[PDB]
Amino acid sequence: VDHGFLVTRHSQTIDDPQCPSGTKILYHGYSLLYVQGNERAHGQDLGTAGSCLRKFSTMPFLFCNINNVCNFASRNDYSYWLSTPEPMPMSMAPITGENIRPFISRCAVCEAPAMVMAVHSQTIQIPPCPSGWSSLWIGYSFVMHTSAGAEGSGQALASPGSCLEEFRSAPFIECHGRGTCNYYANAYSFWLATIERSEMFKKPTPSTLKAGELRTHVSRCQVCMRRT
Amino acid sequence: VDHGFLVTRHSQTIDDPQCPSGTKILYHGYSLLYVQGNERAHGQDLGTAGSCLRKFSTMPFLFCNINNVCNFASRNDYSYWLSTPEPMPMSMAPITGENIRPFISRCAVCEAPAMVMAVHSQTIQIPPCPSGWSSLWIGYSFVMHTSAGAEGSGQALASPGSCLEEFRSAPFIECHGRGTCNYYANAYSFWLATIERSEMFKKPTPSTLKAGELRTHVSRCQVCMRRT
Amino acid sequence: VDHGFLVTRHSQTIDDPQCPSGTKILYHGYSLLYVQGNERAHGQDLGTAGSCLRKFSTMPFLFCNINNVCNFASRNDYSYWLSTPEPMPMSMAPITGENIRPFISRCAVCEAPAMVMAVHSQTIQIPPCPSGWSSLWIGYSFVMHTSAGAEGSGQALASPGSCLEEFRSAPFIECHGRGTCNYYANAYSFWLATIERSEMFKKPTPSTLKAGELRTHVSRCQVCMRRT
Amino acid sequence: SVDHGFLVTRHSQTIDDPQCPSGTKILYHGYSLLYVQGNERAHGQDLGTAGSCLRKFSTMPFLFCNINNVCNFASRNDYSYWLSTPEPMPMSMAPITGENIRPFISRCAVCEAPAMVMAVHSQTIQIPPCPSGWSSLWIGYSFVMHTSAGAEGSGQALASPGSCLEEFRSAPFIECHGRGTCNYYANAYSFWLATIERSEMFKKPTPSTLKAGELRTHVSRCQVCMRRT
Amino acid sequence: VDHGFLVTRHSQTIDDPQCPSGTKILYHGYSLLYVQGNERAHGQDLGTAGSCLRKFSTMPFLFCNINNVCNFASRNDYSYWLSTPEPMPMSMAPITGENIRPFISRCAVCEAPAMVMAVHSQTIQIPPCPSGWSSLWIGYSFVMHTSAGAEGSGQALASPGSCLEEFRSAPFIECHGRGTCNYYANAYSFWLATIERSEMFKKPTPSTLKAGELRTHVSRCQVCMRRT
Amino acid sequence: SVDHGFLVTRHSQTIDDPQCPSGTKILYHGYSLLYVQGNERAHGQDLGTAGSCLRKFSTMPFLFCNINNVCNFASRNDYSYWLSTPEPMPMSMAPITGENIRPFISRCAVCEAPAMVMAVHSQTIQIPPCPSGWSSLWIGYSFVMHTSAGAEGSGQALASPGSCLEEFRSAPFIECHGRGTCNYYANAYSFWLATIERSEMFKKPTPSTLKAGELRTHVSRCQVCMRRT
Ligand SMILES: [Cl-]
Ligand SMILES: [Cl-]
Ligand SMILES: [Cl-]
Ligand SMILES: [Cl-]
Ligand SMILES: [Cl-]
Ligand SMILES: [Cl-]
Ligand SMILES: [Cl-]
Ligand SMILES: [Cl-]
Ligand SMILES: [Cl-]
Ligand SMILES: [Cl-]
Ligand SMILES: [Cl-]
Ligand SMILES: [Cl-]
Repeated sequence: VDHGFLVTRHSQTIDDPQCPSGTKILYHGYSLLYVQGNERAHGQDLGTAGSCLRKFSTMPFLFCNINNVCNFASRNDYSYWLSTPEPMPMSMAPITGENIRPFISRCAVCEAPAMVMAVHSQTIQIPPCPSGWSSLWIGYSFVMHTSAGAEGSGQALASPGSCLEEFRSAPFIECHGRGTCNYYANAYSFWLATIERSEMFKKPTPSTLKAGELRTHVSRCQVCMRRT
Repeated sequence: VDHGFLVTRHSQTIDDPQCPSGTKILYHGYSLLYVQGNERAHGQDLGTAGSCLRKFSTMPFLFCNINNVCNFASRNDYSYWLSTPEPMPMSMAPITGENIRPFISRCAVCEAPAMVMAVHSQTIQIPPCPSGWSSLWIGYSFVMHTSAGAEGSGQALASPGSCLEEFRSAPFIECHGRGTCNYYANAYSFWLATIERSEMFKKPTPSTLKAGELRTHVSRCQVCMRRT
Repeated sequence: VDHGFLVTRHSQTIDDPQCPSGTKILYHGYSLLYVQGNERAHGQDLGTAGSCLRKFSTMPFLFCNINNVCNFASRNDYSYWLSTPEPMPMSMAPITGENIRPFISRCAVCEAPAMVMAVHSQTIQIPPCPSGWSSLWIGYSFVMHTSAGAEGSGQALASPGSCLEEFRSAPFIECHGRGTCNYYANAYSFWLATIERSEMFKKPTPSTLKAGELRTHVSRCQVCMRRT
Repeated sequence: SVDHGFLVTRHSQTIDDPQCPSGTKILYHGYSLLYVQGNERAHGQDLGTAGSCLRKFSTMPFLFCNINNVCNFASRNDYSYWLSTPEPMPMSMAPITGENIRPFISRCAVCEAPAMVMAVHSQTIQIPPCPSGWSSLWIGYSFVMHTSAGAEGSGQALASPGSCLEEFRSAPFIECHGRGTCNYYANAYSFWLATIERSEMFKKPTPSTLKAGELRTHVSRCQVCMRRT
Repeated sequence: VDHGFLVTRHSQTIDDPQCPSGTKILYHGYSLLYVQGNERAHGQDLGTAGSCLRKFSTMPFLFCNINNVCNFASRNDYSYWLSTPEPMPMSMAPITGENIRPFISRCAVCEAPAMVMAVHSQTIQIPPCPSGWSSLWIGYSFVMHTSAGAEGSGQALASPGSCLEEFRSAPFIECHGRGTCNYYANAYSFWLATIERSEMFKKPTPSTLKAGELRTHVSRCQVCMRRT
Repeated sequence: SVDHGFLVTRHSQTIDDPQCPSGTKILYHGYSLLYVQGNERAHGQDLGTAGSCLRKFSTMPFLFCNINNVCNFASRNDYSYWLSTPEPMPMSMAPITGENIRPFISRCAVCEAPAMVMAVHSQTIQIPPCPSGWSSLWIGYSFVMHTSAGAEGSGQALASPGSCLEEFRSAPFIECHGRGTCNYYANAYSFWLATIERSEMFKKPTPSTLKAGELRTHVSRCQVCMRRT
């Protein structure tokens, strides 16, 4: 008996990701991370179908007031999408129109025969799946993010959405109602850090890491599914 | 075998909603959207039992400090509830006492034999349920809301709570610890917008819509349950 | 057939909690409530495995910027953990190193045969589980919390995380990247309040409560699992 | 008598330049800037000071720069806010652009004064008298703060002429964007000092909801005054 | 020639403060610190006449919307006033009506012959006035404050408002539109700290201070006027 | 002539003391404080006022007290922000501590003036002339606001000398912490008044992204002026 358990997967590229072994495709879409309306951020759990929308837009929502008037793309609102490895233009100027497409991640919504969860090692080692559970994928421990106005959202640490397959310092792009997208200097990604068991309660040693050593302090994860 | 999957439904009226096809009643209540304490908003997923409380109050919570003192209805805190089609009084003054009753939406918490999800078309078209899933209800794509201090919360786009059966410009009412409720000019509802496939990457065309044309730009949704 | 449903339980003590009736242990850990990075709070549902981390740290995360530079414990960021009955030191000075250990709650992540939920009475009386659901535990209705910058997070009222077995005016402690933990005067806990059925729509009667009468206005809850 | 260079700014709340009040002299005119909002953070100008009077209007009067030595102008989602005129919203209620913005923007004068200038507030429907030895520049209504997008905003110093607006307006300011649009939005709030009777100071305030024809019954009055020399 | 320079003084008691030597009285009032409307704080400079209102109220302002409707004391807004040495009631419950009077500070707005400024020692010693400037009063260096929502305001360090004559850990009280006032556990005062010249560019030594030793780390100030 | 005690503060944006402008005399020197952030809320000092000039630097120049009569100094996660020098970030990009912080911190002078001091802004690349009867103190770039941690920050009064920085810097301030560290962070933004053409005031602004070598092509100029006596 298939009960309709769900798992969402994000390619972090322009390609449709395959559903992991033992699961089946329902539909593909574009990777929505969060929206920002009237300055207030609201995010989707990356492990859930709500992060996977059939249609992209820089402005995928509208707002309505108590006077029964609705406004679409008519203020200063934002959308944020998981992004591909596509580099910023040399100009560093905002991206518009069809030029936006190579920057947006794709996703799969998959039906699973059992419950799906994430486990985190908090080390450079891959955490094993709990006894009785098999592996769907391995990745990096993704916890939260901020951009405009230091607003943002985050992930549930037991959800597959907290286990991104590709580590990226800049895993999302910012888009506006006016039709532009860009990366901005205030965009932060937050990842679970590595911790040695002996050192749990001791003062953390501050570290600043550069390209080539970023993942030396990033926790690893595995997305697992109950064997039936 | 029943595993205890749940779905919550909101009437957006004074009457109890009926449980959708193939599900059974657990209990009814009043439709809690969010609370705001010490200026900070915290919302409930409208698809979960947490948005359905047995008892209403303008102040359904209290707060406690590190000095072991608790305070109930003794500051400037808020509660927010899904509302009915009841219009504002002519006076536009705050509503009190038994006069609040006609304004508050009812809900049903129902047990389901399988997982329940929402899908969104992002068009005026009704999106079909995935193959193998049956229809529970059809509605309008509800994403987030803001009120006092531009604080608020939103819905999980995979949850039944992101699919409201009646579109309303003003779908919720603001209540206070002091016992008053009202609609305020800064109350905003946010809904997923309609997008044309060929125009996904193009600049959104701004639109200001009035009564009669509001739903011409509102995404449709369907709530679905795996057939067993 | 075991589908891999999950329930997380928090001892609110230095000891591992036992898995509730009819469930089995997956792993134990420390009780993570929320994190705060670049001043923005992000919480974990206390009913989910995300609130149960194998390894403690005052700084369990790092951040990365668009210039491919990551920083660990190198700004002014926070972590928050459910706490034990351990009193503040007489000095009221921040706690460091091994002295932190007696303050941090433990958790168990447990595999269940069926779905788990919480129900709330909104009275001093115990709410019964729905028919066909078995009792896992009884507690107090925990909704929301705030600390530094009045930032915080909250619980899903349908989740076991909204049902804490021991009432505490101060149920959580604040930790910092610099390695210190403490209770601060601005730490607030929010709980569901008691409501009389006949008085639902009436003006709430304000009340200030001291030690000995704190629980007289705190809603009770029960955590329930579908009988299979 | 030495002129030390005391300043007072006046706002017409119309498309026409205001005149400098009696006993003061014009320095320059401009447009009435209320506040700006960059990276979601509001920062306001005291309406009594020359900082609220800019020579050139724009929907985007500022740019931002980052630690990587890159600056961006009108290239995100930032705002500017200006005191507005009696011009009504178009019936479409759609954002205003280009030259259609001009009728909505208030004008200002920066004036040199021979002495210090202050505002006083009655907290009644009556005009408060100037202090002994001070003469009147203008009368108006007690303006304290305002909010718009994200409930961000700013306010006035109650001793400043900026807290004393000559025309009462439920909606005294308009919102503009980097993209070139301006509009009134349903979340735009103006805050004014209320009328308080001396007998009711330490009594529970009586809640009141007021409509057109009735609004100013609860709005505090003010006078802007200048020391006689 | 008297040019009309102003200085405002706060008694921090129920008594009218006297205008300092060389100055003359214009009027007296009650000490307004800040207001909070639609959750946004806006403060008055304590050295200026704007912090001295003729009439007290728990709600000294109203708000108006774009529909030409104004609301007075009809939501959840705040006012904050400098307070007296009057202790919190034993009950710790909100204070109403005439009972508020013993808690509210008084002020004087005074005309001065010349400019007035504050200087700060950043030591426990009184800083001398600049040469050519004479003393108005001495005090403690007051910088900022926070209360509900961790909103607040602060003082200009060149203003007499940054130099409070009486040190208080809780120098202000919180009032509400509903007519209640109280001290709350999240109310913070911030003061300039004592810094020794040779320790300026060293790691600050953390310190937690109790009653009897609070002022050992509080910077002193003097308010001065140019001799003419 | 009677000296009434008008004040003007100047910031070197270097480790050298700035000189008081001609016509003014020194009161004292110090370090350039921009703003503080306590319990996550920012509060700034007007850079034109003596409040922005503290005798003694510290990474933590304040403490906080609670209603239980307990005060805490450098015992949470609070911040201070200071105007900075041309000193580059170290190659490691790691937090700076101890005496190594000194090369990064700007110095300031508090000066007594015989008359009122103001700023004017051109909103072009040209220097705006002082008003009639006002003499020049310095020229600079129009600085309006700034943000850092939590997108909190503060700004300048556009009539104040604080809105007129003598040296343009994309990163004009550094962030320090109660724990004793300072650094530049990727989210630190500076906001400057932009150049506006008179013919383009009401038109849609043209978006621009500028790199090193062209940053100042869109930054407004200013002059700080003093009334002649
Ligand atoms: Cl928009
Ligand atoms: Cl940027
Ligand atoms: Cl309340
Ligand atoms: Cl309203
Ligand atoms: Cl840190
Ligand atoms: Cl504290
Ligand atoms: Cl912009
Ligand atoms: Cl609107
Ligand atoms: Cl109110
Ligand atoms: Cl409290
Ligand atoms: Cl600190
Ligand atoms: Cl950084």
